[PDB]
Amino acid sequence: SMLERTINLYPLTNYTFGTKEPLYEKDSSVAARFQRMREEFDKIGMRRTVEGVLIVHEHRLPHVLLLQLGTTFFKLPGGELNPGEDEVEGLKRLMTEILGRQDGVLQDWVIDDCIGNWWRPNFEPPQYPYIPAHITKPKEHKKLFLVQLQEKALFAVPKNYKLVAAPLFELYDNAPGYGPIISSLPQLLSRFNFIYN
Amino acid sequence: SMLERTINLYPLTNYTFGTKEPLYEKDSSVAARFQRMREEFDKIGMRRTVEGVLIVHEHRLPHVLLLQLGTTFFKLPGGELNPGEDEVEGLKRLMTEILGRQDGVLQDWVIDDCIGNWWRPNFEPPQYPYIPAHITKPKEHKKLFLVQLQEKALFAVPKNYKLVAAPLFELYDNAPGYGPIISSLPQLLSRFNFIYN
Ligand SMILES: COC(=O)CNC(=O)c1cc(C)on1
Ligand SMILES: COC(=O)CNC(=O)c1cc(C)on1
Ligand SMILES: [Zn+2]
Ligand SMILES: [Zn+2]
Ligand SMILES: [Zn+2]
Ligand SMILES: [Zn+2]
Repeated sequence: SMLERTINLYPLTNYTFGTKEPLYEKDSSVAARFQRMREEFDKIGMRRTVEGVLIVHEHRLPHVLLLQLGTTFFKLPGGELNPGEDEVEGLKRLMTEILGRQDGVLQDWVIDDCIGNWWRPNFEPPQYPYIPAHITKPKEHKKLFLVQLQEKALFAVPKNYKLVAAPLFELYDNAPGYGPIISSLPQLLSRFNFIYN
Repeated sequence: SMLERTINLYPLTNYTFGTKEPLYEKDSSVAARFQRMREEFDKIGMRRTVEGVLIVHEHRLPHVLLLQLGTTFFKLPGGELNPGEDEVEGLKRLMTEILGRQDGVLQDWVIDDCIGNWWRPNFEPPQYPYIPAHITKPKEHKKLFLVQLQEKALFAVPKNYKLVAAPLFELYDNAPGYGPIISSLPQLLSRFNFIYN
């Protein structure tokens, strides 16, 4: 009767948000972005992307940690895998690069749950939680994982971003604010048994 | 790197859809429905509901089995738990009542995965994949489970319903056609590794 995965959440006030050098995108525009996606596809095939969902609470309400690029777009911490790179080892690496500490102290990332899969059929924005009818060579595969945090940690946040804590209700049905992946996190996280430490 | 649950899907042509006596709803209208929900709440508290997701394929495309009530509403097989009734034992019972055989041959239901949770804060239609801000006494809790089918089976379908197989793309972003629970099944099923037998 208890088939649900059990997850420890801690207070947002348990975590320290420091700063480090800016981290700039590989692509200076959307047009550059899909161009580099075409070049790499012809050379090494489908892009493989990994993204981590980090969760906290304040006063027993779960929030998702989102990365805000100035006052423009919201992102989940993650990035592109190299060819032959392990998914889980890759997401740990990408999250050490983004939020890992100035003082070189190892973060202990715990990743044991897949929460979703998304596919990009063309060199265009549209993405789906399945492979569409007729598509044999999708251009990107995005994998999402749940990241269990330690009781406390310090995260060094590149100066050009801010780390914000979004409650679920703000995400729910906000595809325009957030896009179709982040706006379905409430549905995707509903199977978990959160403990509010 | 393989953290995904593995699920066996079979061809739709592997299953037989026979018929049995009509099964009528406890409530003859929406108004009757919320009235009986008020009466039962005051007596035994929050309504507890369970619903099963049954999946097949044809030519390697996953479909969800939906129950259609004439040409009106689409439903997942499930129903209301009695007080002190186990969730999993309840969903098996409710699914034997709905699709179990005229000839009294035991179906073998395999249920090992929670796929979601929904909450109804008032005696009204709106439901959310979380408990909203300020709500201490929600009126209904709905639990969704993945039901692994056997290679073949015969299902006896009450004469007043039809069992239809909906592909994911038809569900995706169709809240008006289907409502907010069924229309988010593609996001919810994306974590599984389907084998297409
Ligand atoms: C929309 O987000 C993605 O596609 C994956 N995330 C990143 O690339 C990323 C970049 C930085 C900094 O932190 N995460
Ligand atoms: C929208 O569906 C529900 O609330 C749960 N399902 C049923 O009550 C139900 C009734 C019959 C027949 O098969 N399933
Ligand atoms: Zn508090
Ligand atoms: Zn793929
Ligand atoms: Zn085929
Ligand atoms: Zn509850």
